[PDB]
Amino acid sequence: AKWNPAGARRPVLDEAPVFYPTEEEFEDTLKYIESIRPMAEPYGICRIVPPSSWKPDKSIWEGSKFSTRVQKVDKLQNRKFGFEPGPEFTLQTFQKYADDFSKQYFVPSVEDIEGEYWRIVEVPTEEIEVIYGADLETGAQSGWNLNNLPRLLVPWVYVGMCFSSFCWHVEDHHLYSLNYMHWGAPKLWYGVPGKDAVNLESAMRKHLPELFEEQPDLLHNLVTQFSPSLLKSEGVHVYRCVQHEGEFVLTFPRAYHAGFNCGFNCAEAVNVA
Ligand SMILES: O=C(O)CNC(=O)C(=O)O
Ligand SMILES: [Fe+3]
Repeated sequence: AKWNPAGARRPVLDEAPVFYPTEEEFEDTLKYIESIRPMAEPYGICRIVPPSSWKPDKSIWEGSKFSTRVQKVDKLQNRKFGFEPGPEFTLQTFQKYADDFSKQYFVPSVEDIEGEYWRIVEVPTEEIEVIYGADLETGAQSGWNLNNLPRLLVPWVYVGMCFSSFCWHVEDHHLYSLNYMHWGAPKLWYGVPGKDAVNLESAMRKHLPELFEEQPDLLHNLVTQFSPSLLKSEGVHVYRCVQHEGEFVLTFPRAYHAGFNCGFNCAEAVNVA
């Protein structure tokens, strides 16, 4: 039903690296990624802010329908078999649903929302359910237009609202993931480097044993959130970054990531080799 500010459980984490390419570096997507890899790879994830140069509809906004799934945020980590289908929406109607939910639940800052999100997942006091559009199949000249990367695997669309989540997972086939936020509220990302994958899975098996018994293949299901604070206590390196609209997040082969949204937003991501 509503916010408890004093009950906040915001993770205390190191920030993932942020990159500010120049127009020249930016002119070659694949080449730029390659160049920052040595620096960014040990973190599993990184944020890329495009230069000023870079700069990318009623019938769609109001016309194109998509379906959603329902998430019980209070059950993502602690529960005694996943995301049921939700209503169909358009961007317009989804936004209004999304905006009213936040207005009533709570203008909070990103850190306010993040502290509340983890309160709901670690120590819930009520059922909170939320809706997201994921897996929506779409729908200069540079690979930053995600539709062009498979060339030089198809782009996928994500519509989020406050507290909607993407639970811990690695990309298929040790692929990179490149994610662009088209517009809307910030998305919180938590990343673990490939070399720490074993520590992460093992921390999860240790603390959520009964969950693994009934679902031996949890780690593939995308249905389980797990606190960075718990990970941190098991010696796992978790890095945070906050993605704003107009910004990319890049995930490295074999890196685990998870996160949630601070409000209504729209993003597109693709896998790259
Ligand atoms: O954007 C989301 O909600 C989730 N995206 C991913 O997990 C992907 O970019 O690797
Ligand atoms: Fe992903």
